[PDB]
Amino acid sequence: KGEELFTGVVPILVELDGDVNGHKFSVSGEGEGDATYGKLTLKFICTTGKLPVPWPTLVTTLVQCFSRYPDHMKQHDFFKSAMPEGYVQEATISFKDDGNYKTRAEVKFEGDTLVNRIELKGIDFKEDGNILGHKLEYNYNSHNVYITADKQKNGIKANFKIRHNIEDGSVQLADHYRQNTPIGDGPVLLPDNHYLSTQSALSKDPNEKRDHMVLLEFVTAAGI
Ligand SMILES: [Mg+2]
Ligand SMILES: [Mg+2]
Repeated sequence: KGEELFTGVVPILVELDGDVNGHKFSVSGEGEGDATYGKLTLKFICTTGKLPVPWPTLVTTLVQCFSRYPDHMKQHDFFKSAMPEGYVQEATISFKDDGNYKTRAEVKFEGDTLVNRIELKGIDFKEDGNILGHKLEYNYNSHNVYITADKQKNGIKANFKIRHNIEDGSVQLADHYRQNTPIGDGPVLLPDNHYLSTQSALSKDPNEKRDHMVLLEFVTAAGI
Protein backbone atom coordinates (compact mmCIF):
# COMPACT_ATOMS: atom_id res chain seq x y z
CA LYS A 1 0.00 0.00 0.00
CA GLY A 2 1.63 3.24 -1.06
CA GLU A 3 -0.51 5.09 1.49
CA GLU A 4 1.60 3.65 4.29
CA LEU A 5 4.56 5.64 2.99
CA PHE A 6 2.86 8.93 3.83
CA THR A 7 1.85 8.51 7.51
CA GLY A 8 4.68 10.82 8.59
CA VAL A 9 6.93 13.67 7.44
CA VAL A 10 8.53 12.90 4.05
CA PRO A 11 11.47 14.81 2.51
CA ILE A 12 10.79 16.25 -0.92
CA LEU A 13 13.13 17.12 -3.77
CA VAL A 14 12.01 19.03 -6.86
CA GLU A 15 14.12 19.49 -10.02
CA LEU A 16 12.79 21.32 -13.09
CA ASP A 17 14.48 22.06 -16.42
CA GLY A 18 12.63 24.72 -18.41
CA ASP A 19 12.64 26.45 -21.78
CA VAL A 20 10.17 29.28 -22.37
CA ASN A 21 10.41 31.00 -25.73
CA GLY A 22 14.04 29.86 -25.76
CA HIS A 23 14.78 31.28 -22.35
CA LYS A 24 16.38 28.32 -20.55
CA PHE A 25 16.34 27.89 -16.79
CA SER A 26 16.40 25.41 -13.91
CA VAL A 27 14.76 25.25 -10.49
CA SER A 28 15.71 23.20 -7.47
CA GLY A 29 13.38 22.74 -4.54
CA GLU A 30 13.72 21.22 -1.09
CA GLY A 31 11.24 20.75 1.70
CA GLU A 32 8.90 18.23 3.27
CA GLY A 33 5.28 17.08 3.19
CA ASP A 34 2.95 15.72 5.83
CA ALA A 35 -0.07 14.22 4.07
CA THR A 36 -1.77 13.63 7.44
CA TYR A 37 -2.39 17.41 7.47
CA GLY A 38 -2.31 17.89 3.70
CA LYS A 39 0.73 20.11 4.27
CA LEU A 40 3.66 21.16 2.11
CA THR A 41 6.58 23.45 2.93
CA LEU A 42 9.16 24.04 0.19
CA LYS A 43 11.86 26.49 -0.89
CA PHE A 44 12.64 26.77 -4.61
CA ILE A 45 15.76 28.30 -6.10
CA CYS A 46 16.42 29.34 -9.69
CA THR A 47 19.87 27.85 -10.08
CA THR A 48 20.55 29.42 -13.47
CA GLY A 49 20.07 33.06 -12.48
CA LYS A 50 16.92 35.13 -12.90
CA LEU A 51 13.73 33.20 -13.50
CA PRO A 52 12.43 34.30 -16.94
CA VAL A 53 8.78 33.77 -15.98
CA PRO A 54 6.89 34.72 -12.81
CA TRP A 55 7.20 32.25 -9.94
CA PRO A 56 3.44 31.83 -9.54
CA THR A 57 3.20 30.37 -13.06
CA LEU A 58 5.32 27.41 -11.86
CA VAL A 59 3.33 26.47 -8.73
CA THR A 60 1.16 23.70 -10.20
CA THR A 61 4.14 22.14 -11.94
CA LEU A 62 6.48 22.27 -8.93
CA VAL A 63 3.27 16.34 -5.59
CA GLN A 64 -0.37 15.69 -4.92
CA CYS A 65 0.48 12.50 -3.16
CA PHE A 66 0.73 14.89 -0.14
CA SER A 67 -2.94 15.76 -0.30
CA ARG A 68 -5.03 14.86 2.70
CA TYR A 69 -7.62 12.27 1.71
CA PRO A 70 -10.23 11.94 4.47
CA ASP A 71 -10.51 8.40 5.80
CA HIS A 72 -13.85 7.93 4.16
CA MET A 73 -12.27 8.84 0.81
CA LYS A 74 -9.12 6.75 1.03
CA GLN A 75 -10.13 4.34 -1.76
CA HIS A 76 -10.04 7.33 -4.11
CA ASP A 77 -6.38 8.32 -3.54
CA PHE A 78 -4.67 7.42 -6.80
CA PHE A 79 -1.51 9.38 -6.07
CA LYS A 80 -0.34 7.49 -2.97
CA SER A 81 -1.48 4.17 -4.46
CA ALA A 82 1.01 4.47 -7.32
CA MET A 83 3.89 4.74 -4.87
CA PRO A 84 6.66 3.92 -4.50
CA GLU A 85 7.20 3.21 -8.21
CA GLY A 86 5.50 6.53 -8.88
CA TYR A 87 3.50 8.20 -11.59
CA VAL A 88 3.96 10.29 -14.72
CA GLN A 89 2.20 13.66 -14.61
CA GLU A 90 1.78 15.49 -17.88
CA ALA A 91 0.06 18.77 -18.45
CA THR A 92 -0.90 21.45 -20.88
CA ILE A 93 -1.25 24.86 -19.31
CA SER A 94 -2.89 27.38 -21.61
CA PHE A 95 -2.43 31.03 -20.60
CA LYS A 96 -5.49 32.84 -21.97
CA ASP A 97 -4.50 35.28 -24.70
CA ASP A 98 -0.91 34.10 -24.41
CA GLY A 99 1.38 31.08 -24.75
CA ASN A 100 1.28 27.60 -23.29
CA TYR A 101 3.38 25.35 -21.08
CA LYS A 102 3.67 21.64 -21.69
CA THR A 103 5.14 19.65 -18.85
CA ARG A 104 6.20 16.11 -18.18
CA ALA A 105 7.20 14.95 -14.73
CA GLU A 106 7.99 11.81 -12.83
CA VAL A 107 7.05 11.65 -9.19
CA LYS A 108 8.48 8.68 -7.28
CA PHE A 109 10.51 7.75 -4.23
CA GLU A 110 14.28 7.75 -4.39
CA GLY A 111 15.00 5.87 -1.21
CA ASP A 112 12.94 7.59 1.48
CA THR A 113 12.72 10.86 -0.44
CA LEU A 114 9.81 11.95 -2.66
CA VAL A 115 11.13 13.38 -5.88
CA ASN A 116 9.45 15.43 -8.56
CA ARG A 117 11.50 15.62 -11.75
CA ILE A 118 10.11 17.94 -14.42
CA GLU A 119 10.75 19.08 -17.97
CA LEU A 120 8.83 22.24 -18.92
CA LYS A 121 8.46 23.67 -22.41
CA GLY A 122 6.81 26.98 -23.12
CA ILE A 123 6.01 28.47 -26.53
CA ASP A 124 4.22 31.30 -28.25
CA PHE A 125 4.44 33.69 -25.33
CA LYS A 126 4.06 37.40 -25.99
CA GLU A 127 7.09 39.53 -25.21
CA ASP A 128 5.22 42.03 -23.08
CA GLY A 129 2.35 39.81 -22.07
CA ASN A 130 1.69 39.07 -18.43
CA ILE A 131 4.16 36.20 -18.30
CA LEU A 132 7.26 37.43 -20.09
CA GLY A 133 6.44 40.99 -18.98
CA HIS A 134 6.42 39.88 -15.33
CA LYS A 135 3.05 41.51 -14.63
CA LEU A 136 1.80 38.87 -12.21
CA GLU A 137 1.52 39.58 -8.50
CA TYR A 138 3.51 37.41 -6.10
CA ASN A 139 0.49 35.71 -4.58
CA TYR A 140 -1.76 32.73 -5.26
CA ASN A 141 -5.47 31.97 -5.18
CA SER A 142 -7.34 28.98 -3.79
CA HIS A 143 -8.55 26.46 -6.34
CA ASN A 144 -10.38 23.18 -6.79
CA VAL A 145 -8.61 20.55 -8.85
CA TYR A 146 -11.24 18.31 -10.43
CA ILE A 147 -10.21 14.70 -10.77
CA THR A 148 -11.85 12.01 -12.90
CA ALA A 149 -10.67 8.49 -13.69
CA ASP A 150 -9.23 7.33 -17.02
CA LYS A 151 -9.58 3.59 -16.67
CA GLN A 152 -8.25 3.09 -20.21
CA LYS A 153 -4.88 4.42 -19.11
CA ASN A 154 -5.08 3.02 -15.62
CA GLY A 155 -4.92 6.57 -14.40
CA ILE A 156 -6.54 9.93 -13.78
CA LYS A 157 -7.15 13.23 -15.53
CA ALA A 158 -7.42 16.66 -13.94
CA ASN A 159 -9.12 19.76 -15.22
CA PHE A 160 -8.88 23.15 -13.56
CA LYS A 161 -8.48 26.87 -14.02
CA ILE A 162 -5.84 28.81 -12.24
CA ARG A 163 -6.49 32.50 -11.79
CA HIS A 164 -3.32 34.60 -11.62
CA ASN A 165 -3.82 38.09 -10.19
CA ILE A 166 -2.30 40.81 -12.38
CA GLU A 167 -0.64 43.90 -11.00
CA ASP A 168 -3.46 46.07 -12.35
CA GLY A 169 -6.37 44.24 -10.67
CA SER A 170 -7.10 42.07 -13.65
CA VAL A 171 -6.77 38.29 -13.90
CA GLN A 172 -4.67 36.05 -16.06
CA LEU A 173 -6.39 32.68 -16.54
CA ALA A 174 -4.34 29.48 -16.84
CA ASP A 175 -6.44 26.57 -18.08
CA HIS A 176 -4.94 23.27 -16.97
CA TYR A 177 -5.45 19.82 -18.54
CA ARG A 178 -3.45 17.04 -16.92
CA GLN A 179 -3.06 13.30 -17.00
CA ASN A 180 -1.42 11.02 -14.49
CA THR A 181 -0.30 7.45 -15.30
CA PRO A 182 1.38 4.89 -13.07
CA ILE A 183 4.98 3.99 -13.69
CA GLY A 184 4.78 0.55 -12.10
CA ASP A 185 2.66 -2.44 -13.06
CA GLY A 186 0.82 -2.96 -9.75
CA PRO A 187 -2.77 -2.01 -9.11
CA VAL A 188 -3.67 1.62 -8.45
CA LEU A 189 -6.81 3.25 -7.15
CA LEU A 190 -9.12 4.62 -9.81
CA PRO A 191 -11.27 7.22 -8.10
CA ASP A 192 -14.80 8.41 -8.42
CA ASN A 193 -15.12 12.07 -9.47
CA HIS A 194 -13.87 14.35 -6.73
CA TYR A 195 -11.68 17.39 -6.23
CA LEU A 196 -8.67 18.71 -4.30
CA SER A 197 -9.18 21.95 -2.43
CA THR A 198 -5.89 23.84 -2.43
CA GLN A 199 -4.56 26.89 -0.69
CA SER A 200 -1.12 28.38 -1.28
CA ALA A 201 1.05 31.04 0.37
CA LEU A 202 4.14 32.43 -1.33
CA SER A 203 6.86 34.27 0.56
CA LYS A 204 10.58 35.16 0.52
CA ASP A 205 13.53 34.17 2.66
CA PRO A 206 14.96 37.47 3.97
CA ASN A 207 18.50 36.12 3.94
CA GLU A 208 18.39 34.80 0.37
CA LYS A 209 19.89 36.72 -2.53
CA ARG A 210 19.10 34.21 -5.25
CA ASP A 211 15.83 34.27 -7.19
CA HIS A 212 13.55 32.04 -5.13
CA MET A 213 10.12 31.16 -3.78
CA VAL A 214 9.07 29.92 -0.36
CA LEU A 215 5.79 27.99 -0.50
CA LEU A 216 3.35 26.80 2.18
CA GLU A 217 0.46 24.74 0.81
CA PHE A 218 -2.56 22.88 2.15
CA VAL A 219 -4.48 20.39 0.04
CA THR A 220 -7.58 18.47 1.03
CA ALA A 221 -9.64 15.99 -0.98
CA ALA A 222 -13.38 16.63 -1.04
CA GLY A 223 -16.64 16.25 -2.99
CA ILE A 224 -17.35 12.72 -1.77
MG1 LIG B 1 21.17 21.13 -6.99
MG1 LIG C 1 -5.77 43.02 -6.70
